[PDB]
Amino acid sequence: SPQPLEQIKLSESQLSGRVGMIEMDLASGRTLTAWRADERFPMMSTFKVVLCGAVLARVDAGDEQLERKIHYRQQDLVDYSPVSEKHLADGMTVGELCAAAITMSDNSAANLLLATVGGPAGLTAFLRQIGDNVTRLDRWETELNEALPGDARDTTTPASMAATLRKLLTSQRLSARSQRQLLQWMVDDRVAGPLIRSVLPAGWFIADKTGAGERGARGIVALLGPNNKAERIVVIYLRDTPASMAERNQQIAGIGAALIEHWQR
Ligand SMILES: OC[C@H]1O[C@H](O[C@H]2[C@H](O)[C@@H](O)[C@H](OCCCCCCC3CCCCC3)O[C@@H]2CO)[C@H](O)[C@@H](O)[C@@H]1O
Repeated sequence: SPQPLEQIKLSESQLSGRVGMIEMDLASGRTLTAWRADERFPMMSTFKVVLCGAVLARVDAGDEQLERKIHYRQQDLVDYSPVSEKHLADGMTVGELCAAAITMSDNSAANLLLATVGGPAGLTAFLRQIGDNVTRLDRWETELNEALPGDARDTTTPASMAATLRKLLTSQRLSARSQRQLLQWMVDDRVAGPLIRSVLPAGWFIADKTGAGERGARGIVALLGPNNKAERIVVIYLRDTPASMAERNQQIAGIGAALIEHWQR
């Protein structure tokens, strides 16, 4: 594979779309690679990580409990609820909803949680509270994935997302237990985690949340690193490309490959 920056460019050329990327040291926030880092990209399902960060903040504040059981109705369910559709009779705890939203990308679980934090406006306010003045959530699942051209709704920038993730996971804004919890949810992703591990060389750590949207929108926020350590935050977003899912997956994997082969920068 070629150098990270050149692979990224090659992906735009082959996809005919915009790629947004950031590679950042998790512990210090040192930025190694930045491409269209300040350009807007739809967050898609990657927003669920920030959503649960806000939930944990409420738990830390004593205004929420991961144990609190939420009961909902079939009428509250939206497209794709693999976990939540199974507990119409017994409900799910707030903690279970975050696990389902992050590890299975359950959409109803995400909406249920979104309500508890004040809807899209409330999560956006939370973002502003932690110093992210760029990221914004405006809609609920699954409308937030529309990815209309030039539409600023439900977007983030690679730079903003990486900084926010690092804040949630390491800045001690969240309690130690909460930071560890958010990390474990990403470690437990069942949607892309196993697949990624199946292609990662031995010794490489992976934690993540992926997303997909209209007009080729695709994305991943992840922790990656050799020697089995979450050394770096890697955020990659794609938009406005007519390419198949398979090819968009391949291009992202290719950027990952360039990182792996040229890790020491
Ligand atoms: O010298 C480095 C390595 O080169 C290969 O590893 C290959 C691997 O066989 C392939 O499957 C992967 O593509 C997959 C890359 C990861 C896909 C997900 C990437 C994500 C994860 C984090 C966010 C960014 C994107 O590339 C690497 C690097 O060439 C060898 O197989 C391995 O023995 C050797 O250690």
